Amino acid sequence: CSGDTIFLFANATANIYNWTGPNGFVSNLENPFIANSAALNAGSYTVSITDANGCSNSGIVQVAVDERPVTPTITGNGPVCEGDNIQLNIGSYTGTTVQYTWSTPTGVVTTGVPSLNINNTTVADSGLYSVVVAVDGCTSLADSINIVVRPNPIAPNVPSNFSVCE
Amino acid sequence: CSGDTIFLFANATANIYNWTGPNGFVSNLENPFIANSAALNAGSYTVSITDANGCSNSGIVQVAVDERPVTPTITGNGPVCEGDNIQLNIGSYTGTTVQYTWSTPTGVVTTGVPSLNINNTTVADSGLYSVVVAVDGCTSLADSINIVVRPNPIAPNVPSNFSVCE
Repeated sequence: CSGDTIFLFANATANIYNWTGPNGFVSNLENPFIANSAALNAGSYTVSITDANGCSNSGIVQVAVDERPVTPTITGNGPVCEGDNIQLNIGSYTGTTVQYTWSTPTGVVTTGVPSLNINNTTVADSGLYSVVVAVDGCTSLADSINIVVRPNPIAPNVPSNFSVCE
Repeated sequence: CSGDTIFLFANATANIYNWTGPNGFVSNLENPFIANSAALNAGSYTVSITDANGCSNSGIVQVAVDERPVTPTITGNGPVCEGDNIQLNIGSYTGTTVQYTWSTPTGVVTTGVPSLNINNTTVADSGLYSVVVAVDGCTSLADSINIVVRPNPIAPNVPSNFSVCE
């Protein structure tokens, strides 16, 4: 996935190695690597091997660079009451397959929708929530939000039943 | 990291040096350099050496240029009271690994989240806050914000217990 280091392997011995790739990549190493990988290095890499007797052969490796989704920002609905509902929102992600994985104070849930909805909120839902988004195999760094849900106040004291005279 | 000077090294003697690189980079120096480095100079650089007897050899160095995150702007929540909470926000950064390092009047804290939250604020929290963001090894220049937190007022004088006649 993009940003990490591409490790290429010849999977063969040689006295001399010659690699050629998409952006003028050149190497004479066995199993060389490319730092800070980005999409412009995706493509066909050629391995050319020369042996001890001066004879040679070759082969091709197709190297993909997967796109890394950007960390989402969780948008909440502010502090809530026990008698309330919690909604968290994420900006949409696209791809062949998108999974939103959420960690909540009560467990882990998943969805195909960039949102989370807790109805009939309770104080047990107080705590940190976080979301990590996986798009076609690349996992974003998760975001975290603090959701505060407090209990409903107790009915106030009112003077007990009484009577007055006209 | 981008914007600084690339220093290349041949790590070998020669009578004649010949360097070739990604954007038509050409040099005849031992250990040449590229000023104001930017991503379009990342790539494979070739070193070609000719010795005293007229014979030659070569080698390849893979040069990365890391992306420099932009200095964040710290957004605060305005002046606060002792009986209050401080929240600072940063725009999100992405990468393989992102660390937000914060300096506060009471010490240094870190997080993986572009935010800072001080609950139960006290006057000891008055002062400058600053944040530096490190993304995959490149460190941004830090921003600084002045957060002002003042003590709660003292209960006012009210006349002492007294009595009046109907």
